[PDB]
Amino acid sequence: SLQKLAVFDFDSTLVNAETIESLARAWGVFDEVKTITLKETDFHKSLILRVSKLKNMPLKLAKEVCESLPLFEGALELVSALKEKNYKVVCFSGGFDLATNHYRDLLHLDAAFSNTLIVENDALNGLVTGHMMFSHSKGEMLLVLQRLLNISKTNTLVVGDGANDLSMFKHAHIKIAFNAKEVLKQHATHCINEPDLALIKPL
Amino acid sequence: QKLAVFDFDSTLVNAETIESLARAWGVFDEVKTITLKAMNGETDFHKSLILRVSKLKNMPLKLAKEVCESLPLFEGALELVSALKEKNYKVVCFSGGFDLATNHYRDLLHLDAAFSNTLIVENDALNGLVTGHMMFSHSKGEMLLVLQRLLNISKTNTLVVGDGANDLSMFKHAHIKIAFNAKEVLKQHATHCINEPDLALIKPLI
Ligand SMILES: [Cl-]
Ligand SMILES: [Cl-]
Ligand SMILES: [Cl-]
Ligand SMILES: [Mg+2]
Ligand SMILES: [Mg+2]
Repeated sequence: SLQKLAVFDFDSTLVNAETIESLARAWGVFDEVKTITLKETDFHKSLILRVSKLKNMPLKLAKEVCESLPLFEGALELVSALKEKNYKVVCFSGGFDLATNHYRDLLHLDAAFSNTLIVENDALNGLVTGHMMFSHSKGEMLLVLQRLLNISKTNTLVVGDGANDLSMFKHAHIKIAFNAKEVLKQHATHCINEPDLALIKPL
Repeated sequence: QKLAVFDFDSTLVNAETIESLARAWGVFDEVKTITLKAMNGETDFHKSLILRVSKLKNMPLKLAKEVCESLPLFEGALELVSALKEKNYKVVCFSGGFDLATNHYRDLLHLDAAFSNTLIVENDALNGLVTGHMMFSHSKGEMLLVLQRLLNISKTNTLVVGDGANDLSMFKHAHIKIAFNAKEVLKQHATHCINEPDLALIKPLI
């Protein structure tokens, strides 16, 4: 019945929060992490530097913070509506799977691809590696999935909010800029300026 | 709808990605020492990988790609892929190695996918750093799980082929576990062993 692919960004798309930040202030280093943005932004260095600010953070805490992010309204509703229309629903995140694994199960996403916060003796050791370590990581994984599930660009829908989602926007027919930054809105097929994911259903 | 997953180093290609590069760059003994120890409980897979890659610093990317695209396939390679696809098998490759190589073979054998690690590049030369998907010895297993859930394919319909201990992770979630000219440790949890450097020998099992 026609197989389709839907990919969601995580931070500020599914959850009305930025994982690395909620993590930062939970450990009391938000004011430092907030300023770590190296640059035409270097996503890789910025990310690994912020993560290091988390050295020694106990895992139970990090896991608690990551599994408690607030979702945007319509989240579940949107995802169920997509699945009932033969959509494979996936989530891409420059964030971490402590977060993405939880929401993948909660929203019944078919898959989630993010990075891992390396743990040593029950605490974060400040290191990170994974699927989304570079700024063009989403576009790449999208091509991977399309070739894997054998779904075309024409049958792909993408939803994100930041500059980082551009690499994903390139290989999609439907591009939704959800409460997005100027750069992303300007390449979108549709813009949603209201904090409710259900608004996307009419699509 | 079935799933067939292949290990890369010493399973699809009769070579070990990391050392071919090490020697091609002249840091073979250093890497060799480290490859050992790792196989002999001294250091975990993760630190090994990171340490062995640092020995590749400054290596031209073009030369690195060239070496990675020159690895000798195992005889019967294309045969099996072709055979598997007829039996409605989604052919995928897992590697604790690098996509610079697995991406080439992925495209050559037209595999549906290939999941590896990445060699960071700075000013057209290897950085000495690596990051990615398969950086831990339990990585392959965890990825197989993600795959099974994504495609909605059961373990019963999963066929795995590997040669090393690192492959025990994806063995634990497979019905058909194949040890291709493997180490005894993998042979132990195996379901079929192939002690012949010929990959078409798996066809009778598919
Ligand atoms: Cl992101
Ligand atoms: Cl980057
Ligand atoms: Cl490996
Ligand atoms: Mg975002
Ligand atoms: Mg091997």
